[PDB]
Amino acid sequence: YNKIVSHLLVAEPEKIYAMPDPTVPDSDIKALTTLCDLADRELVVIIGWAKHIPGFSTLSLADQMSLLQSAWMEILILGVVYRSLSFEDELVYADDYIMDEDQSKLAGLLDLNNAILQLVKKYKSMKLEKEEFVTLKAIALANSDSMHIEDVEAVQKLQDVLHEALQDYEAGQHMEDPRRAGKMLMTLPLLRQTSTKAVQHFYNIKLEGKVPMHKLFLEMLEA
Ligand SMILES: Cc1cc(O)ccc1Cl
Repeated sequence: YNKIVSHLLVAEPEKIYAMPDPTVPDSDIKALTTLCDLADRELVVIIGWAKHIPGFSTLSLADQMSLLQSAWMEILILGVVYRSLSFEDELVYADDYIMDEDQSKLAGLLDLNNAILQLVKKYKSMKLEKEEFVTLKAIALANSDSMHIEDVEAVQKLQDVLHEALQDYEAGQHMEDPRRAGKMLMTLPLLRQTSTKAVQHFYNIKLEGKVPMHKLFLEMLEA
């Protein structure tokens, strides 16, 4: 099938561990510290991953950063969602960090995680495949809607190239539903929405200043 989709598949980064501190008492501050630490490390691999998206590296450093700063959370969320598809009411932030309802409650993330679970539910019924997952991630980056893009035409070209990949993929792989590509595209609004909630919530966590956050995570969160 489509070359871009398969290129994205081989470019998929390895899983990373959350490694929550075994010596620290379980609390909302510990959970949040673990997640922001995990996100910070993921953001690093996400930046290296983006270089593999056709045309992305040709954009100016400025535009590349603009796209990443607008889409970073959507990309992080898609990952959690995909790793959770074969689970029930649980979010696999990492193999060693699976959050259920109670954990979400004590971490003060019940509403955010419930929203991510809404994403998981919809993708489950659509039987989201890994090929579609990786393409959606790339598309989410390209269709980020940054308010500071220098070369609008180039970004639209990137969006177009990736949209075509998904289209070509669905036309060849899912003959039974000539509208599957569109359905995949129609799941983006909920991703954008959930991402916005997460960024807002974690911004308030940054302000309350009771949770340490690393350089890269803070840079994205302060974009
Ligand atoms: C939403 C999210 C996703 C992820 O993969 C790591 C951390 C956080 Cl806070």
